[PDB]
Amino acid sequence: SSPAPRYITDMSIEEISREWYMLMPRQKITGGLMVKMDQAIMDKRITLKANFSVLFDQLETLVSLRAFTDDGAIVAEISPIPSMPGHSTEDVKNAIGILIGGLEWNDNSIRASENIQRFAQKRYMAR
Amino acid sequence: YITDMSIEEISREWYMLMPRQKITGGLMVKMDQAIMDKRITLKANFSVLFDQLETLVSLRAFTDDGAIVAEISPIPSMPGHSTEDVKNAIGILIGGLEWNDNSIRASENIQRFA
Amino acid sequence: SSPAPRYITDMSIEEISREWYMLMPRQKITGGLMVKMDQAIMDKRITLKANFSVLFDQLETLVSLRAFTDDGAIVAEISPIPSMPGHSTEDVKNAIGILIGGLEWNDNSIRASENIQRFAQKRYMAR
Amino acid sequence: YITDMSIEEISREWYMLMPRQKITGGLMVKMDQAIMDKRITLKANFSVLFDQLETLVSLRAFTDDGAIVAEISPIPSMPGHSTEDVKNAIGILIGGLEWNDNSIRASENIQRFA
Repeated sequence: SSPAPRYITDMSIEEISREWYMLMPRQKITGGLMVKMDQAIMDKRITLKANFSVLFDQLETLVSLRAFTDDGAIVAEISPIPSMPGHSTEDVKNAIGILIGGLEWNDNSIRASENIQRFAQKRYMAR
Repeated sequence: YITDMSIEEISREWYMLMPRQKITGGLMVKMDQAIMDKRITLKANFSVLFDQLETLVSLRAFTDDGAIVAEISPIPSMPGHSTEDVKNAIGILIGGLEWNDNSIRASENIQRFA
Repeated sequence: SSPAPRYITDMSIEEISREWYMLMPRQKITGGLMVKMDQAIMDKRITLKANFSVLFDQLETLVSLRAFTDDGAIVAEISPIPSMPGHSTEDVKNAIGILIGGLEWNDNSIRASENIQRFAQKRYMAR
Repeated sequence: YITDMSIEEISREWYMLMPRQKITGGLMVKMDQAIMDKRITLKANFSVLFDQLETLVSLRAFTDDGAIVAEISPIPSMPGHSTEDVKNAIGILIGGLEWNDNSIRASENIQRFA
């Protein structure tokens, strides 16, 4: 196999480029990565999808991991902080851990894409 | 009759994480106390008698991405209300929302008729 | 009567000087006045007390108005913003209005001292 | 046996405006999701077996003014737990609280034995 960076995608160029929004914006920095999530989302199934480069079967550089509800809306993202030095593997694992932990606080159920697996009361209806 | 909102928008079910309500005259004001630091846009559907809001059917408060975070509407089983109730309810909602550092803008129709 | 400033008090020097705290801090500025309140307080009776100067039966300058729960804890305050020009009567009336409105959002019941009258689900028990 | 908390502190009833819970092993983690931007101090009462936390009775999270905003404690009807459950519950609580921009400090006893 080649030891050089190879680009892996879960997301199309629309999905990774999409402007998305948080009803209740929260964020956490870990190393060179920024984690953002919408604290309003609850009781949903959430799918993690990522675009990233690998070296030999292992994620090296994350471009973006985004969290999707079944309707295809984006509710969270892990992305590099531009002013920081490139992130470590520890940063990625930590970032995914806190994203999952954050989302499960609200009884969301998380699943990760195959690429990720391989290479890396609460509300009241008005009336 | 003025319609800032589509049928889908006024009919949409919506939820509050921290539900709070105030009643004024025949109007109920519901707002999600959990919402903070958002630009909020007020849109309303209501009748106009000559040149002033007469009967309010619904005023809903929207984030830039279209999430509903509050509503003023008649109490279903006791809907009778006045233009005064409406003015009061709006002041109440705007004050509630601004306490959580949200910024409010009203539709052109609301500014004009209310 | 004298037309010159006269000092009226609802609060002792301990009460007006007390450092106090907000579990959920909120604030609103109106003119030359700052209004702070603890958004966590609910379903309580709240008493407004103020120290201020009057000219002839009318409040002129507010030093501090503080909101007290029956146990004597402070849960809100209206006070002058030091960097601003002295506030107007309109500011005081507006500040009291938003304090009361803010507190009643949480089903608190407000009463005001005699001096003020004269001169001026929601939570779940763990388990 | 270590006691960061007094009898009053551990026995105090407390409430959440936005209640959230996670269970890990025999431990329940409850936290008020509405609390933000606070310095939070963790205090715990627990047994020590030689030189490590053995059994957790209660860990509670306090604001500077002594308000309780979260708790780790055994599920009353199924309290059996391990030192591992405790380490997990603490990571969970700290993460939950930090998501809302709270800053965490742990008692000297917690740092030492946990």
